[PDB]
Amino acid sequence: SLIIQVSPAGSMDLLSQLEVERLKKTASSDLYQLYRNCSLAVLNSDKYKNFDITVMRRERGIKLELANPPEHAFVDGQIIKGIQEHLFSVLRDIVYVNMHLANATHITNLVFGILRNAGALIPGATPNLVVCWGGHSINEVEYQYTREVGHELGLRELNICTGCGPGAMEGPMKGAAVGHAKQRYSEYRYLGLTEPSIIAAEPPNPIVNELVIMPDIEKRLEAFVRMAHGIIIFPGGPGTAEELLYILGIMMHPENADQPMPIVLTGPKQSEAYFRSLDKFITDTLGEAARKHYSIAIDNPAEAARIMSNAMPLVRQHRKDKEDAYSFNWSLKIEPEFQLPFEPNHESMANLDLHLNQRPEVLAANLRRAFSGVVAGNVKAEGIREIERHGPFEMHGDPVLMKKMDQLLNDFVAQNRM
Amino acid sequence: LIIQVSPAGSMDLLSQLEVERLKKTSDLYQLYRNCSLAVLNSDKYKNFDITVMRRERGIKLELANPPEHAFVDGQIIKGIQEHLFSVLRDIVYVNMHNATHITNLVFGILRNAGALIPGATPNLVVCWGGHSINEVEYQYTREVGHELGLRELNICTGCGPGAMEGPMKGAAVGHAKQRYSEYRYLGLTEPSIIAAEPPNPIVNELVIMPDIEKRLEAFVRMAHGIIIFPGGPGTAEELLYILGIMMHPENADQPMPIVLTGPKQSEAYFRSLDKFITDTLGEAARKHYSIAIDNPAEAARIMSNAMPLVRQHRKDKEDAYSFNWSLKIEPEFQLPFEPNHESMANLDLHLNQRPEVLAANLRRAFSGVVAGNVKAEGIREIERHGPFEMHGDPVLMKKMDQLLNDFVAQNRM
Amino acid sequence: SLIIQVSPAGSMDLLSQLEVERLKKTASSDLYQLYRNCSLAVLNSDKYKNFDITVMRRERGIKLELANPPEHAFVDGQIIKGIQEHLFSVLRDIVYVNMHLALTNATHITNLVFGILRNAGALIPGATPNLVVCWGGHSINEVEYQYTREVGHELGLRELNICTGCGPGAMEGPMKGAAVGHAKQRYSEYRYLGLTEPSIIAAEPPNPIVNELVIMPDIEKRLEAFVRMAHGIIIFPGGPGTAEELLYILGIMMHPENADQPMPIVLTGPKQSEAYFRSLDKFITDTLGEAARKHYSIAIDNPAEAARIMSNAMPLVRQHRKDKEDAYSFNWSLKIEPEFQLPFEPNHESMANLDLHLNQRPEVLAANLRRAFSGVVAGNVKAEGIREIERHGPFEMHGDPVLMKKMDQLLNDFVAQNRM
Amino acid sequence: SLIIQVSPAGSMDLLSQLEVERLKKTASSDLYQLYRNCSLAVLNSGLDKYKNFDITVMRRERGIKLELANPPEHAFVDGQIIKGIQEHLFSVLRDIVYVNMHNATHITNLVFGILRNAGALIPGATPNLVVCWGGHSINEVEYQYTREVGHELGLRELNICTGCGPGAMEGPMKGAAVGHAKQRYSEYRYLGLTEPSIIAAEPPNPIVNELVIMPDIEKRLEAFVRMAHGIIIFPGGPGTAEELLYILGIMMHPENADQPMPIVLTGPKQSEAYFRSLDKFITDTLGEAARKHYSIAIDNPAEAARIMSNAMPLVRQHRKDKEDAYSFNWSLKIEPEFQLPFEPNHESMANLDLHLNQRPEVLAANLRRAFSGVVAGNVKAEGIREIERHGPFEMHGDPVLMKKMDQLLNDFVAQNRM
Repeated sequence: SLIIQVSPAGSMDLLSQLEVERLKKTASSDLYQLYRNCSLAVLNSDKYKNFDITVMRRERGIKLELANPPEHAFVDGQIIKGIQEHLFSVLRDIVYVNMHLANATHITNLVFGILRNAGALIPGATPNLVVCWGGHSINEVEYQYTREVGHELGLRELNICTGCGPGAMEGPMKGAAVGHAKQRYSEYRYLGLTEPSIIAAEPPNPIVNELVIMPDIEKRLEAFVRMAHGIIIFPGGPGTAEELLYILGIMMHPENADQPMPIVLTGPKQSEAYFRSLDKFITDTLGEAARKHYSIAIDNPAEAARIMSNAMPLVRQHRKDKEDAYSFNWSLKIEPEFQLPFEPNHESMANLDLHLNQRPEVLAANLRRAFSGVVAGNVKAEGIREIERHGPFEMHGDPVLMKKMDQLLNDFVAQNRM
Repeated sequence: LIIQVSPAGSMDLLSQLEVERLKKTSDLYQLYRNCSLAVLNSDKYKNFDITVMRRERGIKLELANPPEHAFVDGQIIKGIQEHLFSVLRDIVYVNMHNATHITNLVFGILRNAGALIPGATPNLVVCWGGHSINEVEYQYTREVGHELGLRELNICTGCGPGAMEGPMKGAAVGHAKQRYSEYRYLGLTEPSIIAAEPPNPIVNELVIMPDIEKRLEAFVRMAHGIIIFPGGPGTAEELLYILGIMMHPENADQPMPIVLTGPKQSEAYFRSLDKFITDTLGEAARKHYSIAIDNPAEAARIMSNAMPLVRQHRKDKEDAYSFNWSLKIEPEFQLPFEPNHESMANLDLHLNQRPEVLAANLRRAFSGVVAGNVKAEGIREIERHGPFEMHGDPVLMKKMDQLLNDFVAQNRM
Repeated sequence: SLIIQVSPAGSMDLLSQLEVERLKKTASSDLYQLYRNCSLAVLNSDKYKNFDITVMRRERGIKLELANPPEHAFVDGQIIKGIQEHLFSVLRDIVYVNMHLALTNATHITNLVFGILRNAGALIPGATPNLVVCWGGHSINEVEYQYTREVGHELGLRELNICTGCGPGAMEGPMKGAAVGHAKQRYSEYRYLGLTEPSIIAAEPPNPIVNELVIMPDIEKRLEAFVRMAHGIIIFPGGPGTAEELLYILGIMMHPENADQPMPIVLTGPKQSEAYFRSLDKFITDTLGEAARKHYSIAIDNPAEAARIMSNAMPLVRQHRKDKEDAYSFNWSLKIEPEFQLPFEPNHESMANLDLHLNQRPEVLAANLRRAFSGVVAGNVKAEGIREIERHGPFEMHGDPVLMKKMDQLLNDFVAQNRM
Repeated sequence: SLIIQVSPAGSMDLLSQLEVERLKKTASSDLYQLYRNCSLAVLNSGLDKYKNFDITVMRRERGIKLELANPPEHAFVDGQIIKGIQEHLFSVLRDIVYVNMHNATHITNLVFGILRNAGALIPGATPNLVVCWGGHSINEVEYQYTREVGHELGLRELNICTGCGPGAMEGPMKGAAVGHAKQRYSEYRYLGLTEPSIIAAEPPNPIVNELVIMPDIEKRLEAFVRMAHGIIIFPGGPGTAEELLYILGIMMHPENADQPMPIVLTGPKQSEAYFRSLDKFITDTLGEAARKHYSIAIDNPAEAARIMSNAMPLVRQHRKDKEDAYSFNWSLKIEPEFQLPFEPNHESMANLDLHLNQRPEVLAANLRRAFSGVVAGNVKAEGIREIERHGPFEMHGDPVLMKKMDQLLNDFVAQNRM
């Protein structure tokens, strides 16, 4: 085989044998297969079953031996540096997560420790991080619009925190690269968060300069909202629904009523119908109270970014008022309903409680779980495989809710978002 | 509107003597004002003025009614700020200062501006191409830029829209994937073109040369490779310049790659140019460039694989990596053309000429086409007595004429 | 009301509330007390009954609030910046050891050592070997001080880094000498690593010139940290604390599995320390035997030689670590047997129970001598150990008669030459 | 013959052939000899001795390389030129070349341009530069005192600007290396100014990190006093006396009355006599009106440094009040008598107006000249040849002044300062 050796890139710390011993290609540990599949997914921005990776503890730290790596990670026979660093980010995070399996508090403290360990939480930094959410499968006008928003974020020296993969997860950073270079903002941060079961489907771009691999969707979602100083939401499908519900259920909590921090739904003029309908689904379900937590801004990349930028002062002053950190919103209340890992199967979906009856937060947590199940069914290994052994996932409850959930899901199919 | 602008370690101190030259007093102030205005506009702004202030930490600039599009939520974009200081810097250097003299002036200007990096290895790619180009050409330029960025190559080009713009936008993306934080985007302009082709703020090294010929020389002395995209008379000028120079029998060993490249749609444009080039300069010319269509990677890869050759050849002439002293450029490439009806009419355009002399006159021919179109003084004189008229042997005149018509036909004008 | 807030610049990481509350700021809290004390000692480089320190979680990270810190930590009303950094290193290391009750015990210890050091940023993965460990007496005459200053200068001119204990005397001259040699050589990435431990840091506080302080949990963990980071070791004249160090490394380096470890050891001093090194060397060979001799040399009256031996070995240390597939910054392949790791708690049972007889592999006699000297130190300068002297009488040692003779002479020399 | 090549790092620009050819080894272009002497003095830090030394400037692929034919080897470390020495060699080249490519106003603008070209005037910088003056020839007690002052300067994050050479010219940078490292002040600045006719007698220490070659003693004096933020003066001989009279003569000008740069004479306890005597020289000659421009701090390194430090915000406020630069005191008034270069011979020395009856400032200007000639005849090439051709320089004037000057100069000899 072709052995490509990769030397340590952007500052990985030294590791002990103990830390790397579960990644040896042996028994399974199942840890090796998980480490392998993440690393292949990163080299990849049945197809590659003869790919392998070996971790070697050497004089300047770990060197990676790649056996039969994807040939498009290469530029003129070299591995793009961005992709190098990503391979080391995957090693760092699988390792930390592994030394730290040993409750709400546990989870939030874990999410903190992972992000601090990845260098994602910068001590003296002042608020400027915008989470951007949006669909992986979007047409050209939609894509160009996310590029322009990211350009307008760059011009204002804002940083981007986003998921990984194509579509809306990739437009903003490319726009930002140009907006940033116009402002000479060389300290830009492009954070892509992923988790092992979605990374193959939605692989990170090399332009991402801070890849962090969370252990599951729930913890990644927690990461996103604890770090966000502002959120921009583009049109998307089920995964983007999930995210919106996640944040609205949290922001409707009575204890979060003072959390400044804007949410801006934005998209180009053609996504007007998309937005009237999503906005209606929201207010037809969680209800009217929810409208106050986001705004809609169509056809104006600059107004989007400007709303993030102008909020940074309020965010910052709010964290001083709680005596909270800038980088991690510890005082945000996130109830266990939003943390509980959801494993989607026919029983767990069918056990979802979907009633207009409930307090809007608890209703939002259930729907979050609902959307997450549609995603898992669509893109994840185990989720797809349950939709093969048993056909589609089934859900029920309130007839009023089921009608509209159903409607939104059909719009997503109709609009090619699935 | 009144805004002040302070430098960010991008501006040396100046004495009162240097500055006094620049009070709203007048040759110098005017040129410095119009250069600075242009930079903020990347006619309609006659109330604009700028005041150079010497202050406790050096220069502050005070801006009277500066163009609103220079601003993002009411601050001036940092790159434009840097360009205002590059302008000051270069105006002062030049107007505070024999083929030999000219090249030594070009050197001094680039050195003074930081654009010649003593310890650096060759990776600067000169990029030439049209200012007015279609979506598909533009997109191609951006992909080439992306491919140059992925290979840690630096860009040096003119200013303004079109092909002067897309390659840096692409590189920003390719350099970022590559963590090439040290990238260099050199934009060379000159004061009577700057307003028409204003520097984008993404340019992080703007240099104002005295004139077109001095920019041309700057381009070719700093290039370690050249990539030429489809363009108009401006591009046709640059191409005649380099090939003119490259054909000099004492330049045979110079290994700078020259690549004409474009999208698949520009195949006919290119065949038309290869023709119109070997016809005028004769077949021996083709040995000095190549053509790569529909492949942004190959064009950036040829640049990349010649860097070790350029590096070795410079080491063989005990010559600098940053400045090609050893390249031989004859005085007919250097002489600053002020194109007018008279100078234009007067040009030796004759197949009868050995290529290099011919090149240099083509160079001037195309230069006055450009100046006839965009410069103030040109736009005045070709409106005061009509077409700058051209005279030479008639096979040339008609086939030089096809190409000029193609430019128009392709909206390159 | 003298109350001063200290900010970090960089190199304080964020902490969680869990982390900060585990400090237990209370009054009966032994941990906090140990934290308060290490932090007092850093500002002092009992008389300060009312010194207090508070750790605040703030928007930009940790800020510290000092109530009644000592006055000499101040230059015109401001705490010297090296000192401020010192306080955050203290907090970093107390907290990291506290969150780690994290194999085969020997492995747990070395991995703990590696963990503390790595967490402290003291193990730079990319760095080429250039770290020289310097050991030497805390109480030395000006001729010796001046000699260690001049070695430090020669180490600086050759762009080597220094790793050393904390406090006065030979723990201090070399860094001052290196500041000069490094400035001359434009080596701005110089590293002055000062290692200490809670129970000695008050007696031997860190000089603000140390740019990486690390607080290890005990004396044995620091000894290990020194030998695993060392690329080279220089040993100046010293007392029982320096003899401990010497016997520790020689014990280790005589192990056949360590035969190929190329880190040089140079005992060096001014011309007038010749009788000193005559007797030290004879004592090494008398106890550990003549095999000990191949592991060190002695360079008298020549600072440039001692540095040049360090400097010229660095490419050998380099080649050797790659031959062992080991790291540059941390020597995992070096073998250190448990008797060099096991923490010693000096009292009369423990001192009397030492095995000081000739009939044992020298590595093992080394290991026992290491604790003997350790006990002399503790009794001399540590709180708990100064009390056994107080409330019991002086430490009692027994063993092979010829060995006790030379060991008593050595200690009497130390006392005589005012090294203790 | 031993050839050593020198590579620059950064901190040397490219030069043209027009620029280099000026320094080819020629029969005797003064320019080669002077570049050569200057380069040889820098290698000698630490005369027909190195008659077979030569240096060749080469234009090479990364800029200039120097080829040393038979340098002094006595200061090499393990066969290599200490990096600070290599930088000095390129500082000499830079400065010989700049002056060789180049009326009160003209003199000042020249000083500015040489300093500007040398990197020695940093736009952004807040006032923090302390000129230290002091004897090249001093005992261990005095030397140790200068080092502790340098230490107390570094503790306060102040920079040092000084003459080159041994004694009080090196001690302070040595204390400052320790003080700065304690304070983590990595951006420290140690400016050593010098000029071609005295550089061999006072060679730059490699610890200097900004060597500047001024063209003559007067332009160095001007550079000193336009750059300074404060001035410390230690005991010294006729070169330190020259400096003291220079700055006093300047600071008594009516127009310089608001110029707030402090001047502090300081020394160890043993220099008390020296100072009583120096202070009465000053007051007997320039008058009581002189005492107001300095003070005297004996036996207290911290207090001298603290006076400089405490004065930085005052210097800052004054430059803004006079609308002047922070790095270069354009508004300070220096009369032509302080600028005009003085070539010491017997005529020019005899011509000195040392009359009792004269403006104090002008007396100080002629006393400045006087000591400059005493220095020139002790250490300068053309100065001694004048001594060799002719015997000692004869001065005359008001006889009371003459016995005092005579007393001070005899004291210098007595005290080992000549």
